[PDB]
Amino acid sequence: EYPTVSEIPVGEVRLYQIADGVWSHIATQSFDGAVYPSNGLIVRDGDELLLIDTAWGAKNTAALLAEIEKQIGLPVTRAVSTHFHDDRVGGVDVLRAAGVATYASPSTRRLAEVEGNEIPTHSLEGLSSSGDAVRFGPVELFYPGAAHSTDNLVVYVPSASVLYGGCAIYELSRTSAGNVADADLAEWPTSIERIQQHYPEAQFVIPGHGLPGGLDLLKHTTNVVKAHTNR
Ligand SMILES: [O][B]1([O])O[C]([C][N]S(=O)(=O)N2[C][C][C][C]2)C2=[C][C]=[C][C]=C21
Ligand SMILES: [Cl-]
Ligand SMILES: [Cl-]
Ligand SMILES: [Cl-]
Ligand code: NA
Ligand SMILES: [Zn+2]
Ligand SMILES: [Zn+2]
Ligand SMILES: [Zn+2]
Repeated sequence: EYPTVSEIPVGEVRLYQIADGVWSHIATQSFDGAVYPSNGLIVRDGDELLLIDTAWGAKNTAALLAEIEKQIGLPVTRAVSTHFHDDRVGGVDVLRAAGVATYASPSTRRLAEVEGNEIPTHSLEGLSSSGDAVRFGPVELFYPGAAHSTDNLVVYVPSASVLYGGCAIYELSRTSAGNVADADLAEWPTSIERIQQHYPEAQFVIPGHGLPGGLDLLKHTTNVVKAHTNR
């Protein structure tokens, strides 16, 4: 029942409950002449919510906050953006205006500034070196090394064994890489192996775009990234 790109109008947001207190959010956006779905995460944090990633733009992120209030009814108090691209930080200003404390690593904040993207307010400490992990409310944040971007973080939810890979992990339906202008293609397989070694118990793996699956999504992503390298 996970919603697909054809099932979400651009401008609307859907939520999918993965486990007790854990949801993904799904939005869509027009880019380069196609329409893409995009995922983020919502994790219950006591009587508050932690948001992982915007819904890819101001309009979608306003719709995200509305759908969260409608369907969950707890306040989003903190948000973490997992890298500097617009599907992760586009909408940070909407979050900020709604009273959400927005966070990213120092590397993400700097890259967003260089790129011209919205800049989360707070800086996460302890994520500057490959293999670093820190606990941030009900999730563990992990920097696996450069992959889809040099700053990409992944997010693990220990209570539910949910691994949110963000854009470093591809859905199975995606068999080609795409625009890897900001990617470190050469390091990406090693960074995926580091995720595999640090979170081998993950039961549910959420890619940045598209359908969730199991840990197979990690090997799939390596296969796709290597195939692109060889073109
Ligand atoms: O997913 B991103 O974080 O990564 C980059 C490059 N990905 S892309 O191949 O251009 N693409 C495929 C999925 C949607 C865009 C990006 C650019 C613009 C908006 C968002 C993103
Ligand atoms: Cl704040
Ligand atoms: Cl704060
Ligand atoms: Cl992508
Ligand atoms: Na990519
Ligand atoms: Zn990206
Ligand atoms: Zn603050
Ligand atoms: Zn993305």
